[PDB]
Amino acid sequence: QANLMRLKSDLFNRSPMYPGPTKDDPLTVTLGFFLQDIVKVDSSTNEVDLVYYERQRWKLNSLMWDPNEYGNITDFRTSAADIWTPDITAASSTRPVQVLSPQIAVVTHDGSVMFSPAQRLSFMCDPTGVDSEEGVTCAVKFESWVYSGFEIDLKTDTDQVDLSSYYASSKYEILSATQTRQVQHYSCCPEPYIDVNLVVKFRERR
Amino acid sequence: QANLMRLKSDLFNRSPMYPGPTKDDPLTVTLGFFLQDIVKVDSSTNEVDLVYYERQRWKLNSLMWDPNEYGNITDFRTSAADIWTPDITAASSTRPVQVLSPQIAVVTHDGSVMFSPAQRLSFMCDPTGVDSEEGVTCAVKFESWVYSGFEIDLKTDTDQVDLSSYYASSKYEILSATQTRQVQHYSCCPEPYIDVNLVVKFRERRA
Amino acid sequence: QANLMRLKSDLFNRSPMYPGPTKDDPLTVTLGFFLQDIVKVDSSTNEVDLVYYERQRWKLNSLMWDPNEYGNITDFRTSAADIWTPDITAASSTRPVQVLSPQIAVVTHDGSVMFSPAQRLSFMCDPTGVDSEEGVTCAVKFESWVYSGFEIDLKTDTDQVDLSSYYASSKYEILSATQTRQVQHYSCCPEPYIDVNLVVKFRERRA
Amino acid sequence: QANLMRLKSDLFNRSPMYPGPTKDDPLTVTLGFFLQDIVKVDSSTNEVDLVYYERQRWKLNSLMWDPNEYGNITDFRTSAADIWTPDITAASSTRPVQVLSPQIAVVTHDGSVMFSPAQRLSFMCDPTGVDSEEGVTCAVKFESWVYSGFEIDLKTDTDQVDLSSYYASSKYEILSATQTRQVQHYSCCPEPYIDVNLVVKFRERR
Amino acid sequence: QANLMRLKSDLFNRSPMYPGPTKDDPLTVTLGFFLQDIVKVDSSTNEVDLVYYERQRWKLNSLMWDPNEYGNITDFRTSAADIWTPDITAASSTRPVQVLSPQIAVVTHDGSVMFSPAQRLSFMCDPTGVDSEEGVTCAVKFESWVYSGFEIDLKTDTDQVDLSSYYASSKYEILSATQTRQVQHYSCCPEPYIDVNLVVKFRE
Ligand SMILES: O=C1C[C@@H]2OCC=C3CN4CC[C@]56c7ccccc7N1[C@H]5[C@H]2[C@H]3C[C@H]46
Ligand SMILES: O=C1C[C@@H]2OCC=C3CN4CC[C@]56c7ccccc7N1[C@H]5[C@H]2[C@H]3C[C@H]46
Ligand SMILES: O=C1C[C@@H]2OCC=C3CN4CC[C@]56c7ccccc7N1[C@H]5[C@H]2[C@H]3C[C@H]46
Ligand SMILES: O=C1C[C@@H]2OCC=C3CN4CC[C@]56c7ccccc7N1[C@H]5[C@H]2[C@H]3C[C@H]46
Ligand SMILES: O=C1C[C@@H]2OCC=C3CN4CC[C@]56c7ccccc7N1[C@H]5[C@H]2[C@H]3C[C@H]46
Repeated sequence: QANLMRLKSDLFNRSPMYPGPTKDDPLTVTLGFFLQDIVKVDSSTNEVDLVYYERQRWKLNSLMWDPNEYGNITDFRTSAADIWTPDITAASSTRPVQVLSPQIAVVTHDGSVMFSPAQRLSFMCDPTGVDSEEGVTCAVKFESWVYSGFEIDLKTDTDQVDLSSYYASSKYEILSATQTRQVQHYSCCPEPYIDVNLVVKFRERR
Repeated sequence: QANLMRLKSDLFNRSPMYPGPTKDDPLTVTLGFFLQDIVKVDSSTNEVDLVYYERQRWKLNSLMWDPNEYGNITDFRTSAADIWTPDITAASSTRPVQVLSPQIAVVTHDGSVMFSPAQRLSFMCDPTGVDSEEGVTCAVKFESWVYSGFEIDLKTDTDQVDLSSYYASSKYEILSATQTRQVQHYSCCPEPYIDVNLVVKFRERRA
Repeated sequence: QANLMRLKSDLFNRSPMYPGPTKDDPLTVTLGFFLQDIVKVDSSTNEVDLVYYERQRWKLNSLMWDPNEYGNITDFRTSAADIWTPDITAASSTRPVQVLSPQIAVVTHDGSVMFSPAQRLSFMCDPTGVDSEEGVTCAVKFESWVYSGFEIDLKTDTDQVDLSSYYASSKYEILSATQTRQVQHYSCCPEPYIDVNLVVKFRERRA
Repeated sequence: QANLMRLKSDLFNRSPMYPGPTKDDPLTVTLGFFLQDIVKVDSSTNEVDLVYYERQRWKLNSLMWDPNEYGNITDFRTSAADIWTPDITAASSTRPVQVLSPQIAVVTHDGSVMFSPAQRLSFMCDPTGVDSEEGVTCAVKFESWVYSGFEIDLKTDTDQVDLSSYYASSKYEILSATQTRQVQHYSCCPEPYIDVNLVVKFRERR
Repeated sequence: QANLMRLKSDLFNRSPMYPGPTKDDPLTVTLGFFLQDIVKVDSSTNEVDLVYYERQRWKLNSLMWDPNEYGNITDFRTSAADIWTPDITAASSTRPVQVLSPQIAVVTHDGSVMFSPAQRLSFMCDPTGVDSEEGVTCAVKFESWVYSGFEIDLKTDTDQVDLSSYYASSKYEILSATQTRQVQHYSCCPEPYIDVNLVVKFRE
């Protein structure tokens, strides 16, 4: 109790808040998707609704501490409002993302943070061919909304999207699921933009 | 009035807030479901909507007091924001859980807390066979979202889900309702995770 | 301005907030429903949507003052967040209650408070027979969620639900509307629980 | 910049907030509706959805200033949170009113305020006869929720509801639109209550 | 870290907040739409749902700084609550606009700001003829809600609405997309009101 209370007090009340990465001190942030259900497909609109955990990991020095000065406490939990989180956003969404879990993060003595919100996303997807045997493929970039490759680097830990939480009797069956880092420049803008393309080939169960 | 005001002042204003369990001082939390209606079933999506109370009980020493120093007050009510509550969450939900009751808890002189939110949940469930006589069975884990078996232990008081509040003329009729503790490890993460699996066999009303 | 500003400052800034009733100083709270429309009926789910004002009245000594010390001010208005309100809740709801009015209360020099939120409620109700001439009857308890009969007593002023605000051309026509105090004990719990049962017999409009 | 900053500082930061009208210093508030679309009608429920601007004007002495002491500034804009606004409410609504515009007001040196929120309202209305040529008529009171005639007086500037913003190809066509002050007493309560009845006769487009 | 923290502290904590344009110091604000999907059409109501980024650019002197006094920092990111943003609003919407991106802006040493919210809008539109080959045309003004032409001037950078982000397999296909500045006066009232008319011809 009294240890962790002090630890938190030292980190949050007695700096000003971490104002997010610059070109000078860029930051690396690490995504991992965990598919759960393809809930719905709507062929009137080309909107598909998808449910998943999204594990985000990054590391900050303003969040380091020595376990020894604080009761051999290696890691704690905290409301994600108490800290800076990255602005990772689905570029092709059609409705604001619905949050399905608590907004709580896990900070570790080395300054690393893990934050794994559950979400229901509706995004742009032409689902015709979903009843066919070959299936249909759908994609959605996840990018920082305001930060370039110069300030935030995205990475996957792995190209495989973890289907271990995926619902056995979902109306739809996952053939392929890949999460792939990507760079682009755009004609608008000098800098490189990084994103993680989430790609899912799927079809109706039988 | 002036007694209870002091009691609350001593507990909340004059520590820092209880920052939740660690491996060192783990915490046991106790669930009991109280089914109420299976409101809807949707076979396009395999989404089922379910309504229930969820009684959570835990106990903290930072919440003990002596009735005698505080006007023989054995227990009080408080907004659930004034206190730490556990982060118990349906793992298979498809839409954010809707709260149907006040967010208010009951603290007792011995430091035990009871908090019993009403909720409407939509979760993943293939309902085909719900018109059959044998029915269809559906499940949903309830787990802490950030805390392992090392920090929070879940338990049921009983394997029977209390159907006493269940709606007589619900469109669906409950055949079986079980709430069962469970342990797993997952490949992501070193520690064990506890959960309470809620399992409900049900089917359309008839005679 | 400057009188009422002082009055409010004395009441809210210079006590603690009223920490709600105990067995020792129980509190009586008084409901009156004012039906407005039966908006919708859904026979797939047995959900009925109902719209109404709910007048709550209670009285507190921490809210007394002398009109003479404060500019002959007999009563003021305030956001319902500035004060304790009771946690009166529909026990059989299926979706979170939608608020239709401002959350504002009226406090009076004698310490009595009046608070009359408009609301749209969906609750459990089998509406089959609503097209028949005899109609169909529907009920829903309104209870405090965390407080027993020992801490909060509910009462109606009257068994008649006020239909004066009820919509002339509602899709449904009200045959009976009653608000009836009630006591129960349950096997779960030692104490008595009070509630106000709202009961409404109704059917489709004709010519 | 620097003038208006001072003006605002003097008005908002260095009084207490205006705690709203009493019998002693009542207040007059002035409504004007501007119909825009009758979006939908639902004959299962007798719910109609209507979209409009609602111009509210009132005047306060706590908001007067001399243009000369403040850079000849006659009027400014401000978030409607920075000031008291009246609690004008549709008495027969069936779902909470959806706000379609910014919450911003206009204050003038004489202490008058103008605030014109756009809104989508669902209210109680039997629409049968809406396909007929004669149409169907619908009403909704707009009242202060907690303030009587003794504390707040409502008035229209005009009995005509301004149809100039109304949508040409709305599914429904407006035959009559009137906004009419009204007094009632109600059996619960001693005082008079003022309201502005909005009445709209309308029918399906040819 | 500690540089940018100081920069922000000097700008926001140690002035009053920029209280927005007056006739005296008017402000020019620059819109550019980036269409993305026409998601839905509803011919019962004459409501169409449209998804897009909306790039807003303006410039303030209260936001200038010298890169040299602040660690050669040329530009930073900030929550759009920390700063004044313009109140640009769709005049014909039928439901409150849904926000699809973070509410975050980009401020630059010269005092210019860029803020590019993603949005899903439902607005008034008769879509009959959308299955025809000629298509159907729909429009919606975007205006400041409380500010006249005297206080805020809108401009497009270009009459072409950028369709580069538009979804290949959208249910609807864009024939024309134009963003056009506009003035209107009203007989009641002395001032001009500026708006940017967004106009989109499209079909199945
Ligand atoms: O339309 C664009 C093009 C480009 O798309 C790739 C992703 C990017 C990340 N964010 C999301 C919004 C965006 C932006 C800002 C200002 C105008 C248009 C605009 N976008 C994207 C842009 C980059 C940068 C930025
Ligand atoms: O990969 C998973 C699945 C697994 O689900 C069982 C319960 C758990 C408790 N929380 C919920 C989120 C979760 C987690 C953390 C980081 C990445 C993925 C992820 N999840 C669950 C996981 C455990 C651990 C943790
Ligand atoms: O299952 C019930 C029904 C019973 O209803 C009478 C009123 C009561 C007051 N509160 C509201 C929630 C409730 C409660 C707590 C824990 C498990 C079940 C449960 N409820 C109600 C109950 C009592 C006690 C308590
Ligand atoms: O009894 C009622 C109905 C009536 O509705 C029309 C307008 C009014 C303005 N406010 C809204 C709440 C109300 C009120 C206060 C206390 C008990 C009942 C009650 N209501 C409305 C009433 C008036 C007065 C007051
Ligand atoms: O009815 C109108 C139309 C007119 O539209 C051009 C742009 C304007 C900007 N804002 C948006 C709301 C509006 C307004 C306020 C109060 C009553 C009517 C009204 N509107 C618009 C008006 C102007 C001014 C103002």
